[PDB]
Amino acid sequence: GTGFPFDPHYVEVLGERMHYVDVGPRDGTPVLFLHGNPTSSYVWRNIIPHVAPTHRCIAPDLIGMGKSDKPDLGYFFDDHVRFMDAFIEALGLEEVVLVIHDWGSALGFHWAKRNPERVKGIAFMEFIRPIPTWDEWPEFARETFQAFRTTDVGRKLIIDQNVFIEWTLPMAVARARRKWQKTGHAVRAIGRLSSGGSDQLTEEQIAEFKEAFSLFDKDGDGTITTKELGTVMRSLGQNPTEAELQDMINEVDADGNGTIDFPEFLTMMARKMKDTDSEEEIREAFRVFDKDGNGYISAAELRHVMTNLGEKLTDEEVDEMIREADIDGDGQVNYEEFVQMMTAKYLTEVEMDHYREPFLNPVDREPLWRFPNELPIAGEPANIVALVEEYMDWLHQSPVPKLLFWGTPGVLIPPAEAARLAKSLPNCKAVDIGPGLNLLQEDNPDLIGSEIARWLSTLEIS
Ligand SMILES: CCCCCCOCCOCCNC(=O)c1ccc(C(=O)O)c(C2=C3CC=C(N4[C@@H]5CC[C@H]4COC5)C=C3Oc3cc(N4[C@@H]5CC[C@H]4COC5)ccc32)c1
Ligand SMILES: [Ca+2]
Ligand SMILES: [Ca+2]
Ligand SMILES: [Ca+2]
Ligand SMILES: [Ca+2]
Ligand SMILES: [Cl-]
Repeated sequence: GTGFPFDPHYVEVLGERMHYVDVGPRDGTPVLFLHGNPTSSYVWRNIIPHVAPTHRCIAPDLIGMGKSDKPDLGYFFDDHVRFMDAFIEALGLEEVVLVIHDWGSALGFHWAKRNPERVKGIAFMEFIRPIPTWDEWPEFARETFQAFRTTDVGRKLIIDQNVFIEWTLPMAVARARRKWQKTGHAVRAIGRLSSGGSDQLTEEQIAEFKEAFSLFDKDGDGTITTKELGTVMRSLGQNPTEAELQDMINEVDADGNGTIDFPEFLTMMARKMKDTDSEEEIREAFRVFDKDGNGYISAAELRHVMTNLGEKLTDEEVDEMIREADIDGDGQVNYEEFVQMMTAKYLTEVEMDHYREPFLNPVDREPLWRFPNELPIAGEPANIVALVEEYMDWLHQSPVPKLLFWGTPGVLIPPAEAARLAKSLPNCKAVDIGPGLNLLQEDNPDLIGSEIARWLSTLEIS
């Protein structure tokens, strides 16, 4: 679902105008959806239609974000508190049910603690809590977010280069697709080793092939040798000769040095060909995954090809790859599911353009940089850590009905953390949404929407 059909509404807030969705019946307790960084009310576009048939749904765009006004603010968390506090009063919301995500959940939890009699329920997912150590932060994103949290490299990355929109955001949905594509690329690379010229690749295409290259360059020295290619080719069951290995390398060895460096690998992976020969490569990769040739990639078959390509996947990681690929839910992966995994990103271009639209001007990207610099990680910043600790204490002692959504591996909320909270929060039901990183609304909106609407029917609301 890529559209945003909701009539735009605006309300005057501290001398600015804030945009919000307002759908559903007018009467009854309103359900307030709060988005986080770097999204907008667009993040709820596929959740709200499950709830709007029977409830008023209000989804603001944070100040400086979405379609809301963009004043010259520092956009600290306490800036957002001011505007969200005033937004709630401006709409005259006496009682609410909160549905909150990432920085929207800090907003909602902090507001609920201070107005506990005005909150009849809280549904939350991938929410802000104190991250005790950088060890609890996904390894693959540790370096980048540490770099985000500086005024020189972080601002150049986020503000000057729009990396948080163009890179972080499409990488914050889920993870299995990176592994499918890395191994599909390596399988197509094997084939290409065994039309006319090559494309010049974008910087985004080049990095996608960087992971695939690492599978062959076992020792990481930047070149693929006779012995490295033979190791790979060995595990796959296509066992060939040192003469075969050299001739294969020689066809791609532009500089004649006997090894394949990353630029030569790129030129092979950028070869031009008709679309139908591109399709034949993907059909051939599917047949490699589909060992018994019955038309479905089983979990056991996936384990074999992943090992034969040099991965060492836990059972949880295998299950994750299947479940992300399994559109029709039969526990296996047919050719159509394979194709989508290999050739599509988590967010369509139409979906990226909606997320991009508020931030086309670099001078408008301040909240994109300030937000990761506010994240409570390893005790910094200490005021944010203190504030979040206070509402987590409130949350542990409060009888408010709570609904927790979580995925694997998560980002803010690891599965083990979700387990802890599911047991220690009072009157809390927890729902496993399946695979996901931070944007769980882009992983399983139907379950989240369905479950929120069933949960609402049990509350003391009208
Ligand atoms: C509630 C919070 C919500 C949480 C949601 C997030 O949850 C997980 C999602 O993912 C986490 C984020 N990971 C990434 O964003 C992510 C993933 C892969 C890459 C990669 O380069 O391969 C990068 C990029 C990085 C990464 C690390 C850098 N370092 C090094 C050395 C210097 C610096 C300081 O330290 C060590 C510098 C980078 O420079 C980049 C410049 C550009 N560009 C654009 C335009 C020009 C320029 C060049 O080419 C296109 C594009 C990308 C990157 C970012
Ligand atoms: Ca090497
Ligand atoms: Ca070479
Ligand atoms: Ca099979
Ligand atoms: Ca299937
Ligand atoms: Cl953030």
